[PDB]
Amino acid sequence: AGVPENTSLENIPVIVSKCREAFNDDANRDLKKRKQVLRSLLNLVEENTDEFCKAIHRDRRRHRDETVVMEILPLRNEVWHLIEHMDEYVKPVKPTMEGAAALDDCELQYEPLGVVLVIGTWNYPLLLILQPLLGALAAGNTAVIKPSELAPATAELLTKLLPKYVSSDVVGIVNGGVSETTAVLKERFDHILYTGSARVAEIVMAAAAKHLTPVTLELGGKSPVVVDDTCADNMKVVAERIMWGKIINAGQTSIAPDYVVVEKSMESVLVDALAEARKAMLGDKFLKVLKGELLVKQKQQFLEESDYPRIVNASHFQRLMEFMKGGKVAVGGEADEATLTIAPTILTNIDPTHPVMQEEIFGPILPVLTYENEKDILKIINSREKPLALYVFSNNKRFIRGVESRTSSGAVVVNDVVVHAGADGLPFGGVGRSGMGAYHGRYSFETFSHRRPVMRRGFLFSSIDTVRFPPYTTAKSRVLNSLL
Amino acid sequence: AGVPENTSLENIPVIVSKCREAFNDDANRDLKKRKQVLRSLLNLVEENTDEFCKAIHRDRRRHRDETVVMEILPLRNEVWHLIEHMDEYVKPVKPTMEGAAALDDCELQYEPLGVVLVIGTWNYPLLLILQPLLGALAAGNTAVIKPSELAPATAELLTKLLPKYVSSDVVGIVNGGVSETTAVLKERFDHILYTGSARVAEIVMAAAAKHLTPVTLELGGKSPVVVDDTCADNMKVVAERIMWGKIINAGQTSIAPDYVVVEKSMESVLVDALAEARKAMLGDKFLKVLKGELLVKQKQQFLEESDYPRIVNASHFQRLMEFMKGGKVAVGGEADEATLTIAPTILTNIDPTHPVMQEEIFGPILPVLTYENEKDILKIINSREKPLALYVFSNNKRFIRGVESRTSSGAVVVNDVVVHAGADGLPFGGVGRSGMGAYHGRYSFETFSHRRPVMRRGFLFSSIDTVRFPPYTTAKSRVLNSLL
Ligand SMILES: NC(=O)c1ccc[n+]([C@@H]2O[C@H](COP(=O)([O-])OP(=O)(O)OC[C@H]3O[C@@H](n4cnc5c(N)ncnc54)[C@H](O)[C@@H]3O)[C@@H](O)[C@H]2O)c1
Ligand SMILES: NC(=O)c1ccc[n+]([C@@H]2O[C@H](COP(=O)([O-])OP(=O)(O)OC[C@H]3O[C@@H](n4cnc5c(N)ncnc54)[C@H](O)[C@@H]3O)[C@@H](O)[C@H]2O)c1
Ligand SMILES: O=Cc1ccc(Oc2ccc3c(c2)COB3O)cc1
Ligand SMILES: O=Cc1ccc(Oc2ccc3c(c2)COB3O)cc1
Repeated sequence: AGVPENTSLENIPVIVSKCREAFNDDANRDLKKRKQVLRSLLNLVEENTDEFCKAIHRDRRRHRDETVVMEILPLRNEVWHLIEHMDEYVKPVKPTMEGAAALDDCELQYEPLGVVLVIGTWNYPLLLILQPLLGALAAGNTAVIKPSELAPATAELLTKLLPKYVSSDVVGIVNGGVSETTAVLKERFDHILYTGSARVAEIVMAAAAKHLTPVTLELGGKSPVVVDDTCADNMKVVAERIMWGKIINAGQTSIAPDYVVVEKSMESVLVDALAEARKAMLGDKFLKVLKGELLVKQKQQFLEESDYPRIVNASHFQRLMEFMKGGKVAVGGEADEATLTIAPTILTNIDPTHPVMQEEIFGPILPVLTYENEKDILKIINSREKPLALYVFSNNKRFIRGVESRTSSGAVVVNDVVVHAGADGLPFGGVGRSGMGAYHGRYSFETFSHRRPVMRRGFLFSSIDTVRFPPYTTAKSRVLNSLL
Repeated sequence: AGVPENTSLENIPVIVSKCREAFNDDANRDLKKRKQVLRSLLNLVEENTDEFCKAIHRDRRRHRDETVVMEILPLRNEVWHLIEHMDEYVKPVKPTMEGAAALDDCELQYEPLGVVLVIGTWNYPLLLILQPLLGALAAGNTAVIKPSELAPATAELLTKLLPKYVSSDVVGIVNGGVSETTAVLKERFDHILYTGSARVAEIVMAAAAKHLTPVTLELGGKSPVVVDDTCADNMKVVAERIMWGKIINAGQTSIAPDYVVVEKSMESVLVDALAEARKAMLGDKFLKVLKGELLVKQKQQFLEESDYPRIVNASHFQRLMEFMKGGKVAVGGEADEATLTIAPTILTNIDPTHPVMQEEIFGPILPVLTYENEKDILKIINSREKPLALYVFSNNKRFIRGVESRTSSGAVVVNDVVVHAGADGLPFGGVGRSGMGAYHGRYSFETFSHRRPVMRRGFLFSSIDTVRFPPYTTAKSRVLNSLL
């Protein structure tokens, strides 16, 4: 118990070769079949919500309610959306035609691609393996899924339960870390969706080139939060939204607030408002125990039993504790090694060249930098990689529009964080080293489909026949010259 | 004269670094600037149409009227379309929202990506270097272009003329073959558009992974033509369209008729109709000379002065002459080595395992296979790579729809060939080993742009705040349970 079986290398081609045949044999082509399968994955989630929450707790130490909001309900809404709008999404589109081809009958049809690979990640292990899967299967593909090994209990359970609802020839499973994942990537797929680090994204895309496979890459970077000096009266909402977005999963969220850029005059009030938000959300007893101002008979036991989630492993814990040395610990600072607990920490007087402000934090550390004018914002943000998310807290329509226009990022949100990702009708995806492609809803269906142009002509005379057919007469030249 | 100067490896980073700065300095951001630049490229083409036709003749031995129809006028129409619809295309789109986020203000903005690399190919050297370029610049990118070295005169002239209209810091030039092109691909770009072979596409995409650069890959394969037994009365139109599509560029066109699949009873009538179409288009004197039934004082001279185009080099000539040994020469067969002339040839009694029916022909050889029923069509077509183009000649609504549904290809055309590629309002691109991504018009602008979601919220209470913020109370659990 605890982990899934590492898939044998001999079986990895067998698993992909079976899904190939399935796709080829029309296993998931017809709309009746796609809806059954999308319904069976709704049952998987709805009937075992309890067990999944318990599994995701053992891996992440997330609370059931945190998990319900962040994973369970977004996956229910995705299944609902895709069944409701499938008949809309399959149907051909009449493009607007211009010039000669406007006399013809033209059409954009959507057709499946074939076998899709989903490679997943540990921080939201169900959501980030199944939400891609729903989209692939909604578009008439068959699929192979590779769960993160850094959430073994969630990989174990899903491996246990998924084949009771959906057959392995329709949705295949491969478990393991680097070796098992390198073997699968040697196999031919028609689209790969990958979530993870840019470093590993380069190796996937290198694998994808072997077979010319289109990739959708869901990556990270340092999502900035810009706070201006028009939010004074709302500072408690600004603080609670930014602190919520960081507290969730102990910061280990790709769209979380990575650092803040605050207008020089609003620094003190934001920081203090973040500290009160923090205290409200983590609760008094918890922070006293972590700090050591209150003793408990079984300290390790108590932290493992808390509402606050853990860091994934010892290496990322230590990395995050060394980032504290890149500034002044204004708020927080508290950690415990044996339960991989690091409470949210706000750092001031940042050396902007320190690793904490060069690499993605992906943890509870939140640096706070200031800006006197808009151009100091732009040299901070645009000197770095294009981030997955950009956040602006402001009531000024000029200041918001000016920051949008002058920066590039996966998404912008004005006056909140994170929630755009759950929003029905927006694509979710990066740009530059935050990624390429997008998915969710219509955009997963569009991503996992080939848009196929179809032109219908008759056998009768039309404009084009005056100039196309050789021989190239002098009369044909004088007609074409007259156009130029 | 003849060729451009091979770009020095020391200058290749300098050239890309200059376009980077340009993009970064807003060289092509504002709409006034993009339209000037698109107008200056209209002037480039319009004012030097003559010289380009002469250059493209020396490389391809294509007639000025062939070139005007296939390259000059499609590039004029593209410039036209992009200036006319730019103000449409820049504008944000209001996606349809559902659930919670429908209370907010949501938006899809389009923003430039940065520096775009266009790698070109020899067979339509101007069209397939500039049409990508127009789309990149219409989307607010700056650009680097790499002309095929297998059309040196067209590369020379464009290198001569392009910087007189548009500055090198806005549109950079790199000339050379394998070495120069490997050096450029070591540099960072924000999108690559490549036209060429799937073999070399894999090496480009491998380069693109180094920097996580999104690729649009414009490739080939064997575009089938399916002829049924409902076209008897129209056989002269069917034959002249298929023979036109092959005659152009001596077959060296990625969307040309590669082979035919004819219903068993219509074989003789199609083949003979293709032979009469061939004779009509290439003219009697030409074919007699080529065959040797009519002599001329300077044979080599006469063929170099003809309207029929040449094979790119000796290697592809010999390859195409060995394909004649994969069947019976029903129509044609005639060749001359010193002018790299191979007249269109129809082969019957094909060994379907012979290289002529395994690899892309890209030449004047046209195999003809038969089918008794629809499933014989499907095992021919679907046993091979997904092709760029699929063509169906038919008047039966059931037979057409059945072939569309059961095959995958870059585009379908019913009752013609090639022209879909010039059609305003369809995307042009492949699928599988015919390619990924699409361009032309709106679709080039969409390809060379990041679609950026933007969510705007207010600071007041809303649906989401009932469940998101910790601490995780029992009252918060009972609210979330009631939803499940
Ligand atoms: N935008 C999103 O949807 C999203 C969501 C979650 C996380 N992320 C990003 O993920 C990033 C990194 O998380 P991580 O570093 O724990 O990811 P990771 O290292 O766990 O990688 C993810 C997947 O890649 C596989 N992998 C690891 N090394 C490999 C190799 N050498 N070859 C092949 N496969 C390999 C793993 O098995 C795993 O399934 C974060 O920085 C975050 O920003 C993005
Ligand atoms: N769909 C389309 O738009 C389209 C249009 C024209 C041609 N094509 C296809 O492209 C192919 C054209 O033939 P081709 O094979 O002569 O193209 P090609 O081999 O000349 O490749 C195109 C470009 O790649 C470069 N190149 C060649 N080898 C390289 C290497 N090792 N590293 C880096 N760069 C390299 C060349 O300099 C050239 O500019 C055909 O198969 C045809 O079907 C497709
Ligand atoms: O790390 C990346 C990531 C991406 C998407 C996530 O899914 C959410 C779905 C719905 C909602 C939220 C989040 C927050 O509020 B929602 O309504 C969570 C994490
Ligand atoms: O081999 C690949 C390829 C790709 C695109 C081509 O450009 C065309 C543009 C416009 C038109 C056509 C063709 C035919 O009629 B048109 O008006 C030609 C060849």
